[PDB]
Amino acid sequence: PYLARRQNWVNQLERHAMMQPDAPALRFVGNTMTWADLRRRVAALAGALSGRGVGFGDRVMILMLNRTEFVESVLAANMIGAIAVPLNFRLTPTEIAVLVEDCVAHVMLTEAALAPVAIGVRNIQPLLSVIVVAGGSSQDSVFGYEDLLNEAGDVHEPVDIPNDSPALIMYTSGTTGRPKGAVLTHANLTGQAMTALYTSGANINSDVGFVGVPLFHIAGIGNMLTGLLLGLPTVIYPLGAFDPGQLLDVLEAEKVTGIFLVPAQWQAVCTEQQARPRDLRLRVLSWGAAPAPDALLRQMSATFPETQILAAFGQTEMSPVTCMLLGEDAIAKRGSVGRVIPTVAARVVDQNMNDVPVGEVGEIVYRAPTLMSCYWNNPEATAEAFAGGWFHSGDLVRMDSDGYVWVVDRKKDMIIS
Amino acid sequence: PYLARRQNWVNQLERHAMMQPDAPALRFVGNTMTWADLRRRVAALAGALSGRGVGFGDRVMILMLNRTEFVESVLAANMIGAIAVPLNFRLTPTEIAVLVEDCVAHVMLTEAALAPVAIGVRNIQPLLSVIVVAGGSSQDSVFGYEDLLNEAGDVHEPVDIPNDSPALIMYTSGTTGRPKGAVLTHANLTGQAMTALYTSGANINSDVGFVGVPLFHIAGIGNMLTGLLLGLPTVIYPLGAFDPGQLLDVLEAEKVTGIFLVPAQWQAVCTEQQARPRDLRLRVLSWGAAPAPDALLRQMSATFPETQILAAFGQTEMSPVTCMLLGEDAIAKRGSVGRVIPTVAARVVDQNMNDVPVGEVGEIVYRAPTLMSCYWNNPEATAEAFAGGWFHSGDLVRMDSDGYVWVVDRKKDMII
Repeated sequence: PYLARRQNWVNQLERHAMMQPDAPALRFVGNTMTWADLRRRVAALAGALSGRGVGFGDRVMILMLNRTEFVESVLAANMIGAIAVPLNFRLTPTEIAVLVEDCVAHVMLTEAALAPVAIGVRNIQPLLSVIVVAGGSSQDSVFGYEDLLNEAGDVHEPVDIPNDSPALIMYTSGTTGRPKGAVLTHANLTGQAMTALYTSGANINSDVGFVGVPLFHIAGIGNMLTGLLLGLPTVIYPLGAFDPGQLLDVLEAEKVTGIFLVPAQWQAVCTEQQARPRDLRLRVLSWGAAPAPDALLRQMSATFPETQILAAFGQTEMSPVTCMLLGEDAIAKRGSVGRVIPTVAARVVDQNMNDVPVGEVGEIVYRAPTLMSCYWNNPEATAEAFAGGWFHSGDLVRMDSDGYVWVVDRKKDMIIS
Repeated sequence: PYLARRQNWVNQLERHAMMQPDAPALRFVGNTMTWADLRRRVAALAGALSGRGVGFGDRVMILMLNRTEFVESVLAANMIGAIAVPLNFRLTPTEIAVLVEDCVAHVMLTEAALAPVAIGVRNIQPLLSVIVVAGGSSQDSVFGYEDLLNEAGDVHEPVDIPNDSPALIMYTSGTTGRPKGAVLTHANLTGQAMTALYTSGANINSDVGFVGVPLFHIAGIGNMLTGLLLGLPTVIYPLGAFDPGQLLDVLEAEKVTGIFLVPAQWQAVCTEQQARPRDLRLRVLSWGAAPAPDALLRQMSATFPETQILAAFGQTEMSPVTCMLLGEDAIAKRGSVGRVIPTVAARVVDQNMNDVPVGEVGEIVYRAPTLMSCYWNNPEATAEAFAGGWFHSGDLVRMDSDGYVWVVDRKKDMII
């Protein structure tokens, strides 16, 4: 459990397996995985990895779509002190091979659909030695996922994990030269879960989480923070074509209490819900990653009364959520990204790292415990990212008298592109 | 700035003074103290403190009533890395002198009211080399609080405070024999603030905190965690005669969103609020420290609709909140103290540290990061409280199949 005064989602998993063994932990395509089941599988994967040389600090690649084995893989790697490296599954074998060489990883946890990709990564980069395939069997110099769990299993020796220990390397999609992997400690992740707690809120007895974005993305991995900390079920939604009717059917059946959607998706869901309503238990609606028309925000409020509407901003692989826009201000301060959250310090600076007058445009820079530790094995990029003692977001913003942040940048047209 | 990835309320104070300097931090008898004002004063008291020879790890005792100078003192001591020791003001000078001997403290920050008591403690224990009084000038044997703030040192140079640094020493009211001072790190307080976040929730735009219980008590200083962390104002209510109409008037004017009250106090408030309603913005109602009859919870729900009703249990000087009873379960599980919170592991054991069968009575034992580090300079009692690898609360409980905790006890007679 919470022994040695540590706080991380591996200790959280143990506490939940002890206190509520048969409680729902993950829901995937209609099947429930309890905390006792998740802990048993994670410990079995951690024992199979530990028996193959994976030790404290080693890097474990993950190349999976949205499925339970993803969460099992992150937790199993962290359980033995290893660093999980989630991968964009749309990357080519060459692009993945470049990442393998950057963090020097010897193990990749993938699934059957992406098995030919991991095979190609090994042929390019022989550093990749152990490929485990979820849903596949042990064949072709590859280990079956279920085959490794059914081995000795739970041979995990209890590992002391300091909170400042690296838990994830989130490589940025910005391929502007040498790759940049943001290192996120458990303390980082805990503090980001805290931001979710004083914005979205929590109900210990009734909440049900939902992750419908890719789990390899920081937004997806972030929607697991609440469920793993508070011991609440999380619905993992398969990635596929967007379907408002099916999504609402699933939200109705799973009794989901909070979901994130982009504004275009919200418009599709609201028109479907206003036409054929589902008995939903939604408590909080989240939007972002696109501007929301004022008519849409009011349609959401009308389609879903008695629900709070939030919009987070600033989270990337390197940065946490930095600004929050609560539905009370989405109309008074429309077009804004909110105010800087109370666990983050921010300045609006110019090219010489000097503060601009209030209301003037500059780059927003951050100081917070929830910032990334560094870029993995890249002191030069890390020094540039933290130039002057503040993290550089690269966003031109403008802070007004009330503390609200307006992000200024030229809009994008999809027809031209 | 948030310094070197450190989480503590001194760094949050610095953060709030930079990002929202004119925002309200504390409210006390109609006076607004902004985050900038609180930073300026706390930094002045810390600069005054470090000048008197107090440094990292030293103990600064606080003997004050409910007052802005209480919070200023805690933050100022922690700002230089010192450890604050809030004192029960109802103690006698002899009893306080025993605590000055256990933690070996040389500075006591008090107020003009309790200043005669602080003098009596120095007469018994000459180790009280410095006594600073809030609300009084600089006498011959006492320093003035507002006079020491005029010579602001600006906390000298910035002090790096590890998250595992001791921040408070909370002595137990029990004190059956040798006194026990529970050491609480900043990580401890951070985790306890997290529990408040996922039970009471938070609105970082409109929430207004409230503390009416004594600030020296863990339940008092704990209600400060949310306001200092989230940058939200906290109303400090003076101690005195209970007046439900006066309290409701202040809750109406200050726009308080959450308050804790004892069931007997809720009964008076509900009768007053139903009789002469106020324009309240209450969002969360907390009760505890006494049983609540079935009718009172229904009245609280009817008097204050659209509000959540919560009851915590387990928080002592050594332990954090361990159980929560939400409003839906308060009647379905009458008399229960709730279920164990998700960030706390708990077992029910016998004298041999062996689990009892579910539903049977045993001592509840805890494992959590938010537990006390140790008893100050008392390794014997610390090992006794953590015997067998779990913290011993002393409470005998049972746990039913649904996980709800029932504390067994014996009701205290008022006439005897």
